[PDB]
Amino acid sequence: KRVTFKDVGGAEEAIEELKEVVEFLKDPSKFNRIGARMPKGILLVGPPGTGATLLARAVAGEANVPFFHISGSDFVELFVGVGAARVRDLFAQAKAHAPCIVFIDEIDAVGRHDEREQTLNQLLVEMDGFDSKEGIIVMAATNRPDILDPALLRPGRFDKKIVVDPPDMLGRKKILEIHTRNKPLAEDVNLEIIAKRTPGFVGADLENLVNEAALLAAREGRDKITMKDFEEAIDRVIAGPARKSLLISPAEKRIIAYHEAGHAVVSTVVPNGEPVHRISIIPRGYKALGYTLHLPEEDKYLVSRNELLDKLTALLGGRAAEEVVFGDVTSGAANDIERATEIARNMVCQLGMSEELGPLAWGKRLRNYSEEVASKIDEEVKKIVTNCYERAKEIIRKYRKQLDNIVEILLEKETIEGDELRRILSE
Amino acid sequence: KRVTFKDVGGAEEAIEELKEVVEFLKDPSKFNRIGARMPKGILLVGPPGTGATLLARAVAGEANVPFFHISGSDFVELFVGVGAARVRDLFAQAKAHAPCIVFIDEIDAVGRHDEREQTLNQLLVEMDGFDSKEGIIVMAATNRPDILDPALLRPGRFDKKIVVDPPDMLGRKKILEIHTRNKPLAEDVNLEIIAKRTPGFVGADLENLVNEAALLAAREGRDKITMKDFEEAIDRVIAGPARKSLLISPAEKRIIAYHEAGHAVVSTVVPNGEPVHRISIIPRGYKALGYTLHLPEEDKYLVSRNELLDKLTALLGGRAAEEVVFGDVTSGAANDIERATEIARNMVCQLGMSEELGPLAWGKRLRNYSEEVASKIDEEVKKIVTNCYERAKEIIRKYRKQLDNIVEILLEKETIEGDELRRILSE
Ligand SMILES: CC(C)C[C@H](CC(=O)NO)C(=O)N[C@@H](Cc1ccc2ccccc2c1)C(=O)N[C@@H](C)C(N)=O
Ligand SMILES: CC(C)C[C@H](CC(=O)NO)C(=O)N[C@@H](Cc1ccc2ccccc2c1)C(=O)N[C@@H](C)C(N)=O
Ligand SMILES: [Zn+2]
Ligand SMILES: [Zn+2]
Repeated sequence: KRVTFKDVGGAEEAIEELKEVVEFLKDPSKFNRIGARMPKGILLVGPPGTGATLLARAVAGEANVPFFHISGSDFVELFVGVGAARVRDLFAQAKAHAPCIVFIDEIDAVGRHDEREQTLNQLLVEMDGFDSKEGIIVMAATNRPDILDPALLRPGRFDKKIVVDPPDMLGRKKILEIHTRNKPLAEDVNLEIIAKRTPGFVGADLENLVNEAALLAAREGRDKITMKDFEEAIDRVIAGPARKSLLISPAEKRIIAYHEAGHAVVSTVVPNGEPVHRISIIPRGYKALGYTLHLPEEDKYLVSRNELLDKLTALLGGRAAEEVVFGDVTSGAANDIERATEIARNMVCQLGMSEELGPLAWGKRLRNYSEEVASKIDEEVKKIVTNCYERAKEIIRKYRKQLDNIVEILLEKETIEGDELRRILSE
Repeated sequence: KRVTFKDVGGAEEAIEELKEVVEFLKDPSKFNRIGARMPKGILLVGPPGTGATLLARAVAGEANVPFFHISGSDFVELFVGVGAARVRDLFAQAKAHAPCIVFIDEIDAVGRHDEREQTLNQLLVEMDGFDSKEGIIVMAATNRPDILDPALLRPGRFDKKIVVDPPDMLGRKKILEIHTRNKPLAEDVNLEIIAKRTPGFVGADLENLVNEAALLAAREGRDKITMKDFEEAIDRVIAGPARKSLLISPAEKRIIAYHEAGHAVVSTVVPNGEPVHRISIIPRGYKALGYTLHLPEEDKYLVSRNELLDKLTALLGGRAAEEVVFGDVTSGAANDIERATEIARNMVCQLGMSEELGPLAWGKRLRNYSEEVASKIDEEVKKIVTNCYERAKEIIRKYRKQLDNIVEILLEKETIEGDELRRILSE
């Protein structure tokens, strides 16, 4: 089926770069005429499923030009001479159908110590063989850009790369819409929230998510995939399934509840938190007794000192709540404490966010500073973490009653949504 | 013989995940119809004997569907071409009997540099060969998940893993019951206590335990396996046989007695101990002159500061008793002291359990803190260990008489049960 850029999501940078290619394909003369020479080989780099093959097709379809799809894993295991013969044929079929695009999927499988030499070299000859002015352009995709023989990277061949960057929230939204074209979605499904909740997800991750939501609905023999299926599909993909197996005693469930309710309260009360999306007391995957999902609302590229101080306080909210409520803190907060200490070090040692130490990068060449500076760093780190801690305990003391309500609900229902949470904290 | 999930123990998480598979097998259409695609290859990961083959069979038997058991060690040593031919045959027999399950035991023996290439690749073709909608699903087991060729792990093949986690106490209980189906057990046999006493044990460990108890009863030509056989089988499996060979002088036997009675008293007296199950003065395995078994009663996932302080005191009980009773401490407590120092460091450096040092993770990047902080850590570590020590010596001084009774009994009988121990400490 024909494909254009409207069928690829979240790769705007790469598509803009590829827009010139489309033009060169559409009308080679416009370049040839003034000596603007095109690359003979373009290499798209990124993890599998980022649509690096879809993009190729999208570039041909966007200039209404032939597209010859080939795989670099097909040439592995071929008979002596067969691997080289296939390549010679492909390009012969390209020159005739030119202008066109010649794609080579999983190229790092061929461009990598025997017959693989003949096929690779044969490629190197075909590259050196065709005329770029003919409007012919070879592409290739590879999440394995280092395994490639440096010969293919030499001027005249694959001497250009177009970077295929991971999608932002809006790019993830479009990728979901696309993977959702032929799926029965319930009306309660909000792809914007699912996109918000999958930062770091690429196209192939997003496609798997959609499948996981379908496996979830199919499991219950249902005909529409629902917001529940998506939200649960995200949680499973990230933090594994839901270990409703293990037996947690009532006392430990209280501590877990308080701990989690602690994060959520402090996170909400504090000025710069990302809003809480959900609190769960349900164990998930490899040792994760509870957690608090946030729902971002941004796409921010800078972070401020106050925002990190607020995030630090929230990270200490769990333990603060334990201390204040039970007196006897548990090992549960170890990861919180390590995450918090790590932020403070970074503020003090890289971001120039302590007044004592100044706008200096201490560290990096590894530790390269005196013992006197080392103790000032620790002192500053301790003092930041400690203040955010007291500040968390004060939020706990002040919202004790609503904190109590929140763990009471959580112990009964195991989950509470952020709206309900904001509602309980507003008197 | 037919098998279901009722015949596999302690793998509830994995079985819940596998419940979808069962359904997909039962009625493929329910998925196919809305595009919920299944994995073609599922990989179960875990140590040998965790019933990863039993589970496969359990998934087929739970959907009343054919099961083709194959071994990956059978294809090693095969003639040129034979290894690939076997694979082609297996799947041919699967498509016809579909829906079904195709299992491949010890897959890491084939999916790992000659004929093993043909057989492996032939597998990679058969995978890419069958239709998932047909209701066909390939599984495989491997405690060696890293030795596997990354090709098998690529989407379209073994691109899913279901984690087979080690059983809790209740899971161990069921595994024992199952391995105890066809064994003559005395009435005095309590599988719950044996399950409690084998934390960390997996299915194959539990099966060996049961055998070891049988070897113990057979040795005395008896017809019923007794609680004695089980308890002794545990002690042998963990700490080796009982070295009733070596000759320990009366004076050293006293110190050993006091030392052990020390642990047990302090452990019992202190609020958070796990209850003592048994004290033995009988040497066992590689340099272990005495020891105190505890019988847990929980399945706890959090540990508190007070619980670690109590455990620390108990760990110092042995040496406390030596100091108080003899004046001249021995090298015996070296491992106790190292274990205790290790807990204190961890409380102070990871768990945020000292007030001076705050809820900071010091360490981890290795030591990355000033000399000033290093001395505060040591000072806090020393002060924790020292207080738990004085506290242990005070428990020794206060229960001196019952401590005396306990070593007197121990020197005569060499073993005392926890009930008797609790009885002697209650006036
Ligand atoms: C309320 C808390 C438990 C919630 C906490 C996560 C949290 O901050 N949510 O807000 C959590 O789930 N921790 C886990 C995992 C873990 C990882 C490393 C550790 C290192 C040292 C000590 C304990 C550690 C525990 C745990 O404790 N897991 C238990 C099962 C364990 N590992 O035994
Ligand atoms: C009453 C105690 C003896 C009981 C103690 C265990 C205990 O805490 N039970 O509560 C014990 O059995 N220790 C063993 C093994 C060991 C291991 C490492 C050592 C390092 C330094 C010094 C002595 C070490 C001894 C021993 O001492 N074994 C003797 C045979 C040895 N190794 O010569
Ligand atoms: Zn936490
Ligand atoms: Zn000891």
